[PDB]
Amino acid sequence: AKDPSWASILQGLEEPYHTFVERLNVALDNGLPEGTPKDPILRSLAYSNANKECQKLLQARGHTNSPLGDMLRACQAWTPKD
Amino acid sequence: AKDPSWASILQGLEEPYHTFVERLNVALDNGLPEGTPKDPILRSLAYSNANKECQKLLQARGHTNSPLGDMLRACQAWTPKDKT
Repeated sequence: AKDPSWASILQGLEEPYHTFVERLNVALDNGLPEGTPKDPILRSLAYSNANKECQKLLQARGHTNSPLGDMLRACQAWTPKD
Repeated sequence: AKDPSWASILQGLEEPYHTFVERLNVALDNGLPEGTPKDPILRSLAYSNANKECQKLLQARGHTNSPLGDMLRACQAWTPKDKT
């Protein structure tokens, strides 16, 4: 039983963080079973499967009423090398 | 949009990593809807909800066909500052 496709979505080393989060959001929207809450799974995977540089930025992210927004904001100044 | 309880399971600053992962495993067994694959979500939370010291150890973990085992092994020698 291979893992679902949404479990192997990894941020590219040159991929903008917001693009990765958008891809992951759609994969979970489409692939998580009915009645499974997407939001907390998205937030966890958007950290654990982010690239190494963005994981460091995410560890120091904010603590607001918009927890997904806090993750995007923490990486908003990050620039891929290429 | 109150998150489920399994999503607020956080490794204490003084909590052994294996005990934290077990608490995640139980919370998902009882909280995650029956039929949603637990293992990828357990592995994800075992990083995202881990304490900073164990997150650093996890950064150097291996890359095998046993990804949860890689996480457990990476933190298997970490001991909290207060053992009580």
